[PDB]
Amino acid sequence: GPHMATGQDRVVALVDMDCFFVQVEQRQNPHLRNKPCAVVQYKSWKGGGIIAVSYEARAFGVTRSMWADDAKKLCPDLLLAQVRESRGKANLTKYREASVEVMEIMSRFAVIERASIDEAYVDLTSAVQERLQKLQGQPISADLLPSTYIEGLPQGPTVQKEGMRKQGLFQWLDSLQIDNLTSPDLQLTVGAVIVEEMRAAIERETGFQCSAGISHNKVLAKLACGLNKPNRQTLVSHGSVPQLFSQMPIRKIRSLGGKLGASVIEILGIEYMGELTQFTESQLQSHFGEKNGSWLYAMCRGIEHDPVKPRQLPKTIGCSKNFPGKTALATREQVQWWLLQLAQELEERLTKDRNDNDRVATQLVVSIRVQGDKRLSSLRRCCALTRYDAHKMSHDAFTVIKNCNTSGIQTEWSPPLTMLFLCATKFSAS
DNA sequence: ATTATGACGCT
DNA sequence: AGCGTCATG
Ligand SMILES: [Mn+2]
Ligand SMILES: [Mn+2]
Ligand SMILES: [Mn+2]
Repeated sequence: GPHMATGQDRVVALVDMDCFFVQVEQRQNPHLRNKPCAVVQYKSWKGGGIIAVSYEARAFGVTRSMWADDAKKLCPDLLLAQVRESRGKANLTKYREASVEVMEIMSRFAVIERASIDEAYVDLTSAVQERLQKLQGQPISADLLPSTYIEGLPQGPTVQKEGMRKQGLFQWLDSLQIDNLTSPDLQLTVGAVIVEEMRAAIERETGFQCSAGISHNKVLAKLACGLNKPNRQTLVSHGSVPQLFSQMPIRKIRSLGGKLGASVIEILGIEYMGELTQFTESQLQSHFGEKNGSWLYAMCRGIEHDPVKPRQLPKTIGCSKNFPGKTALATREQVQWWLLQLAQELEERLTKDRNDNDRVATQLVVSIRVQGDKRLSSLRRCCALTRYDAHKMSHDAFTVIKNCNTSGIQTEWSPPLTMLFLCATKFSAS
């Protein structure tokens, strides 16, 4: 009806860098460009663990969370780049700095929400209004959308990928009412024009290619971004949602790839997101809780209200290291030495953060895992963070965790520690 | 031994 | 405050 709100108020984009860590290494080392390549952490155990994979390597079945030795079985010519190691641990500074490069360019076009090291949501609503009032009813040319897919098109009454892309785009642009400055489809289209410009600026000024999704909210923008990777962007209109969701596994929607999504599937006896529409809001709230139920009721209709938060910088700065198998920490000197290594990296990153961003952290969170505990964190404890001093930070973390040592001998540490994590939180403008 | 993080919800 | 969940470069 004329009041059933349709969640079409906003234009939201999700920009995701393609195989980011790989692109950072390929920019630095041209020998790795346009090759099957992957980025690995460490080397000794099974060749190191892969954390990023070029699309050429993905064609061979290489994935993240794969040991490099196994990846080399699938792709013997796979090229590898190793993450920096400093103070005995992986150091991701190069990739954080590259991320800042990209986030600063995105911020020129609109306010962004840093969702991860390599992805940000963009609220384009205002930028779209301004570009519309600049165009003054002039139609949008396909030339303004050279890497855009329109999800769901072409449809109705060439065998090449780009030919299909252009056919769908032409169907979309023909149907456009470029006279209605309040038409949601037109607003999304102008949003996509802007995202083409943003992605062009990112590639020109960093060398990095990215994909993007443009829709009316964050969940649809994220889903859209994944439909045509790499180096492409996808527009998911409100109208495309019924068909898109009719065959979309529930786990593909952000927030539903874990336990909650499995419970939606099992409790309701469904497989696809579109099947959620048959339940009342009260029914969904009865199985999944007030918040999740309302969210699911709206999401399966393409509607979600989560705002793009104005936040370009991480809320937390943390340092973590696992000590698996034999490498678990069994002496107090071991535990203190590694706490100091982590605290030294933390101090360096925190000092750079305070210089760059005019803020200081005030809470230190210390997390540990003990051997035999299946939970990723066995214990989390906070203390005050009043000085950027690695020695103080590490002594405080030790003070806060030392009561976990069940060993009657203070020299020994039982049960051995399989993970240490230091996290600076609660920033204040400084 | 699937590693180093980061965000957020729950109570 | 501490724990759990979800994401995944
Ligand atoms: Mn990415
Ligand atoms: Mn990403
Ligand atoms: Mn990924």
